[PDB]
Amino acid sequence: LSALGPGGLSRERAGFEVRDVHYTHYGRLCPIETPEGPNIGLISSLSV
DNA sequence: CTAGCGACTAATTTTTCGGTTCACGGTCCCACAACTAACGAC
Repeated sequence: LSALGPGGLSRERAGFEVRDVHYTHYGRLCPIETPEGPNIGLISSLSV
């Protein structure tokens, strides 16, 4: 699940808040599997 | 010291593509321009 692309955010425009883990990610977005770098938090993985 | 002896080259034609013409219902920071409320002078 990518937050980037047409109609989405940009790496330069991406603040810290969108990259963190929300309490609503529980069971929907994995709080572990994210890229380690400039794309952290902006690219997430679906939960099982 | 000398002589006898063992088929290629030039001229003319023809054809496809391009040119031309006609032309109605994100963030943070540093400057710059307004700009206005208050302050002072005639």
